[PDB]
Amino acid sequence: NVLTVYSPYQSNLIRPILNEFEKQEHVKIEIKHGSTQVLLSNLHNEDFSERGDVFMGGVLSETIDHPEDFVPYQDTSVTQQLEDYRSNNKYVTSFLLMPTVIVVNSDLQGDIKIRGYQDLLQPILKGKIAYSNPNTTTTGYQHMRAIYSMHHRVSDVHQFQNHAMQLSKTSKVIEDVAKGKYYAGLSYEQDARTWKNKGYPVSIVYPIEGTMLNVDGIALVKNAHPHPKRKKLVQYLTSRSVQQRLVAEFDAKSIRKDVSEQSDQSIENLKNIPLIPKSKLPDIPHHKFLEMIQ
Ligand SMILES: O=P(O)(O)OC[C@H]1O[C@H](O)[C@H](O)[C@@H](O)[C@@H]1O
Repeated sequence: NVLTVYSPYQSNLIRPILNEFEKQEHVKIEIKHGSTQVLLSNLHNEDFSERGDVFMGGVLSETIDHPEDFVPYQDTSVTQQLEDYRSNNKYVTSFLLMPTVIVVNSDLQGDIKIRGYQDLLQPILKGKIAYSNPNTTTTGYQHMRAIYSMHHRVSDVHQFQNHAMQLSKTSKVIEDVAKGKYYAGLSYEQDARTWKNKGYPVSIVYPIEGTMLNVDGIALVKNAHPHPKRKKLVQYLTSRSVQQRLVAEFDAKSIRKDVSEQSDQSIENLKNIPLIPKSKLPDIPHHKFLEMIQ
């Protein structure tokens, strides 16, 4: 009866729409939360008969190390998706566009200028910047790729890491920045928005050197007795009306062509974000990049 979803998303983003799916389709949805790679690693070791049914969130098209744990499937509505961000991974349907961001505490900042990654290296900020474990999280990994992409120099990654404090959990970064434990941190757009809209002194910075754009994905998990409504769930999550609801309520960035663009207040439209072009981000497997920067 229960349909289990694995997701690194925070509850506030996905619990409501999953409740509306419960209300429309009369299925109970339980969420298993965790860091992207921790979820994938525990799923891999999870017994085949106990597994959940859907994985949503994270850059799945690029960081699924065990494709045998998933079913080859893409929703038909990929036809309606933005041309540049369709999954090239037969196990993954693109779901949302998630800019990675720098978050700055605007009560501690004072006159310190923070426009991007280079500014984080100012001596006054040493040891007062936070990021999440690149080995276990989408957000930390994507930021390390963004720093490497500037000049394709591992030394740039190491220089940042020697300047900053690594935390286990991506959401601890925004929490501790918002609460004044750190001057700034490496986060992602929706997590930063959540805390700014709760009134915390948080500024959202799209790094001028190049902002990584995560293409979040959805995948069907290989298990013994798949819940027969899981393909309806993927359809629901990638549908126009549901994507439009996520844009309207959260300033999400829809994967679909036929859905509004909304970037209220300090959130930026993609056209005003300096995105790292794909040409600066070549093919290098997840595990090889982590080995490169170790
Ligand atoms: O804890 P994480 O592995 O960093 O995942 C938390 C979030 O961060 C990433 O940047 C992805 O864009 C999101 O889809 C994901 O839900």
